Amino acid sequence: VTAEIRLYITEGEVEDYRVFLERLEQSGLEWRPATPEDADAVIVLAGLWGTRRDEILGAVDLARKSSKPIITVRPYGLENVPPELEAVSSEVVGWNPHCIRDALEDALDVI
Repeated sequence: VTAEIRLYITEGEVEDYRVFLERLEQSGLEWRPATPEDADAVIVLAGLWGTRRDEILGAVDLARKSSKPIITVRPYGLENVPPELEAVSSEVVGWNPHCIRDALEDALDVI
């Protein structure tokens, strides 16, 4: 069967970005790298907020014209996300397998 979903992740340089890729792999669910213009789920890491905030900003603008599928993932625990994401954010999760699953099936049921 081909139930894979269209996901997208931002580019980072911290080691948390790699550890995240491995976890998603252990998930087992099928996922494919879709462009940021036609993506169904955009998992953005809040760890690159004090580094590539100018880049993430763009991903948001484009997301404001595609259902705004922007999900914020808490940082490994170095700081705290500001009140500027929960405002234009559609879903927010942390380092959990069930949490990411709730925000995923959320993009499916579009009412």
